[PDB]
Amino acid sequence: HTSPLLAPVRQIHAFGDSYSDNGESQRLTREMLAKGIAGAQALPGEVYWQGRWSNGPTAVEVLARQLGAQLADHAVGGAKSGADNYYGWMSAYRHTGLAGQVDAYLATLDGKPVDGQALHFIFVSANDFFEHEDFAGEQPLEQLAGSSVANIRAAVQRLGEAGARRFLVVSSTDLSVVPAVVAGNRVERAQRYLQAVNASLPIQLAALRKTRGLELSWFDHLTFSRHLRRNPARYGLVELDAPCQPTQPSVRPACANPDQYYFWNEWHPTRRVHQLAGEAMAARYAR
Repeated sequence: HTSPLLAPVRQIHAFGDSYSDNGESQRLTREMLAKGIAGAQALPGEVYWQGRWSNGPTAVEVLARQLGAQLADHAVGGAKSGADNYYGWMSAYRHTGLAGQVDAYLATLDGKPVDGQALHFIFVSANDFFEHEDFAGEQPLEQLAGSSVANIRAAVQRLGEAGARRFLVVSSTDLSVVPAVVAGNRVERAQRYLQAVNASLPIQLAALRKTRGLELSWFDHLTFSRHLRRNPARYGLVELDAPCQPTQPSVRPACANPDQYYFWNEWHPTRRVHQLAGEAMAARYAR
């Protein structure tokens, strides 16, 4: 039996990575390129929609539309759960991980209080795994998951400390079906990492939610994706594995039917999947 819906949302503050970014990686990398920052690249690149790492709006953008909320989207493509980004060259200019996004949000309030009615949306951790795998990180995966969880819990604690009361935290996505992970033969490692984060994080958030009198919703993206991918025709999906828009090793022409694809590129879902995700995330809240 379902419980009562949560109260309406009129403002979202979103923190996260490429699964939420609505233009910040693009703005920031243009700034970095203008400044001559070593190793900078234009992100996300040419084969993307309006600076999103997809062919359309991210899930949190759809969530805000569903709930009738304004969105302040602080997410940066590549963001890790801690201070920095998958893109290490960014750290000389700005700390764009979740912790850095929280710092910049709290430092730009301009003498106003945190809005205790705003929903603080957190969606991060994938880059902790991708960085570890791509650059031979030292930690065993279980320790890496522990650090991801700690970092996320610390972000909620810091936002709560400053006055935030309402949160929606998204689980790890199903990294084990990401095309880049399949191509890297890293399915089992992704499974182990995502299971560890998803078992521990909601336990930690429920303790903090009770301690600090927060409203904190947990969104299980893994259950969500598993349901989509077991019953794709129900949702009008045909292709679950191939990217619509290949980019590795090089850019190739896009599929003609992107709304029938799960993945846009080798990491990121299509606008169609983002739409279903945002609708699913809106399900706990009254309009």
